[PDB]
Amino acid sequence: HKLVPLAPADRAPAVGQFWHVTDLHLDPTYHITDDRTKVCASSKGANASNPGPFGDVLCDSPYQLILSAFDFIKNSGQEASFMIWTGDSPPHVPVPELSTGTVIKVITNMTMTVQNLFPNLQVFPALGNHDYWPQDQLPIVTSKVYSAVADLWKPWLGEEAISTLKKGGFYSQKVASNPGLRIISLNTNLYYGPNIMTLNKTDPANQFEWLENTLNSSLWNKEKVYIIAHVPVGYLPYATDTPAIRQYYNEKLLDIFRRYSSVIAGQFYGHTHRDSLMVLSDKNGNPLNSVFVAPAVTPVKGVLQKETNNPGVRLFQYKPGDYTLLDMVQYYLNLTEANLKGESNWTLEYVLTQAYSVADLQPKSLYALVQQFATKDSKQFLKYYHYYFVSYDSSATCDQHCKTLQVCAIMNLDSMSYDDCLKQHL
Ligand SMILES: *[C@@H]1O[C@H](CO)[C@@H](O[C@@H]2O[C@H](CO)[C@@H](O[C@@H]3O[C@H](CO[C@H]4O[C@H](CO)[C@@H](O)[C@H](O)[C@@H]4O)[C@@H](O)[C@H](O[C@H]4O[C@H](CO)[C@@H](O)[C@H](O)[C@@H]4O)[C@@H]3O)[C@H](O)[C@H]2NC(C)=O)[C@H](O)[C@H]1NC(C)=O
Ligand SMILES: *[C@@H]1O[C@H](CO[C@@H]2O[C@@H](C)[C@@H](O)[C@@H](O)[C@@H]2O)[C@@H](O[C@@H]2O[C@H](CO)[C@@H](O)[C@H](O)[C@H]2NC(C)=O)[C@H](O)[C@H]1NC(C)=O
Ligand SMILES: *[C@@H]1O[C@H](CO[C@@H]2O[C@@H](C)[C@@H](O)[C@@H](O)[C@@H]2O)[C@@H](O[C@@H]2O[C@H](CO)[C@@H](O)[C@H](O)[C@H]2NC(C)=O)[C@H](O)[C@H]1NC(C)=O
Ligand SMILES: *[C@@H]1O[C@H](CO)[C@@H](O[C@@H]2O[C@H](CO)[C@@H](O)[C@H](O)[C@H]2NC(C)=O)[C@H](O)[C@H]1NC(C)=O
Ligand SMILES: Nc1ncnc2c1ncn2[C@@H]1O[C@H](COP(=O)(O)CP(=O)(O)O)[C@@H](O)[C@H]1O
Ligand SMILES: [Zn+2]
Ligand SMILES: [Zn+2]
Repeated sequence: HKLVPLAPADRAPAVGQFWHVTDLHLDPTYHITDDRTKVCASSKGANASNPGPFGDVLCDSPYQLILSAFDFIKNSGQEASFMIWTGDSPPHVPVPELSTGTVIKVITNMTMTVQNLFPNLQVFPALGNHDYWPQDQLPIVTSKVYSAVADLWKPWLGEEAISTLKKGGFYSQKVASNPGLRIISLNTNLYYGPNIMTLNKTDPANQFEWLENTLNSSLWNKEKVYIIAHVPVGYLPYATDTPAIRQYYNEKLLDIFRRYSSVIAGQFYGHTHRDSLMVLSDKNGNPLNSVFVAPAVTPVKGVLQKETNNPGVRLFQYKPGDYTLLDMVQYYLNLTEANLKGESNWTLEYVLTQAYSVADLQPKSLYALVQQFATKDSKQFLKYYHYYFVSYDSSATCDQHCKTLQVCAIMNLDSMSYDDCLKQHL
């Protein structure tokens, strides 16, 4: 007779789950036509290779492809308490074929697609480098795009997040359904090489100072943080000695992350359109923080590229009220199969713990996995390289130089450790 909360059962608490989708790159021009140079503006005059209703490898995403991905999520049977969405909604077309109003129109379409299909789902977006006109020129003060997305994303974000988003394209937000968890959505496009607006700025839009203060508050309030952004930290795995953002910013951002590794329970990025792992470590090789780069929904590649990705979306599992990452489930669309019969079959690609025989996604568990990759003829690395392209090409091979570049980028996010890895393994 005293109104005490009702105790749950002795059952095991169910894991928490969240979706990650990225790099949708809608091409509204997509349409099948005899002259394959007119199928999609994003092929920039090249002949689409073998186009179908769900797209083509030389094209960005038809609306039907993006719809099939979100329909899959909706009907998947997976419970999820939120979704992260790390940017890049307009297609790859020349700057004069876009405008601020066109960019805002595509972002609106994608946002409203999500809000219409998932009316009760909190979504945490980040801006990508194509989410601005002209592309990559994301500014260090308020702008029409920043104001537009602050209005579009208001259903998901509190007043403070809306205020920082409008001013600089970044925010942090407590997760309604997960007390003790905070999402930090960075604008890492401010650090991206092509951005003229941030040349020679030590702290563009004051995001480093803001990030430092946010993480410090999280540390003292005993919160855990998931970092999300479009462009990742670290090195490109397919090129030699090339940081994904400007070296000065990569070093500075990584030092913040190392200092707050006890608070940061995950980092999630897009932009590369590939499935990649990174493990942030200290100078002595001790693992500190796990990093997950998710592949894109668009399958687009340039004519000069041999390989591309299949469309992908992914799901993370985490410990409730604790937020340690337990697993990752990668789903994909076999685009050639879907196009041939005209019906999509989004399906499981792999479960990380099962594919690699690891216990969970903690930095030490993944560090031990990537150490296996480094062994000669590692079957684990061969599997990883197949998944890097989301199973696009089972016959794709990675020679000695290719593999050194991959493994060095997985394990060494800062310049000193990366260059030392090259010294040892080139
Ligand atoms: C996504 O869905 C696609 C479409 O179904 C799958 O791609 C098909 O995969 C099958 C099997 O891997 C392919 O069938 C085999 O093709 C081999 C030829 O390899 C390539 O080279 C020729 C060049 O002429 C291309 O035309 C061809 O499309 C391939 O890209 C043949 O060697 C095989 O024949 C022999 O082996 C098999 C046993 O393995 C026997 O069944 C045969 O009778 C014969 O003895 C076989 O024909 C098929 O070609 C692929 N189609 C396309 C369009 O690429 C993907 O595998 C799937 N993705 C995933 C991850 O599952
Ligand atoms: C885009 O493709 C057209 C058509 O390509 C042809 O059709 C393919 C299915 C295949 O049979 C190719 O070998 C063909 O080229 C290209 O125009 C045709 O190209 C060849 C050589 O010029 C010739 O057979 C046709 O007369 C050409 N013109 C037409 C109208 O068919 C065109 O060059 C391609 N464009 C680009 C940028 O690659
Ligand atoms: C990180 O925060 C600590 C803790 O300070 C408190 O943390 C939050 C609740 C926030 O709301 C702050 O206002 C609080 O004061 C800071 O530690 C303080 O450091 C100064 C020296 O600069 C010292 O005089 C205070 O006594 C310290 N307070 C405590 C409680 O130890 C620290 O400065 C913050 N770090 C950064 C980089 O800003
Ligand atoms: C997002 O864009 C898609 C594609 O442009 C819209 O679906 C199309 O809507 C127009 C009508 O305005 C038709 O011309 C197309 O045939 C529709 N389908 C496709 C596959 O193109 C969709 O309505 C837009 N959604 C929102 C919320 O704006
Ligand atoms: N996987 C890759 N292999 C080779 N070149 C790439 C690869 N990814 C990107 N590039 C190159 O890096 C630059 C950025 O490419 P984008 O397609 O815009 C990535 P996004 O669409 O996420 O912004 C391009 O010049 C592109 O040619
Ligand atoms: Zn992209
Ligand atoms: Zn990008």
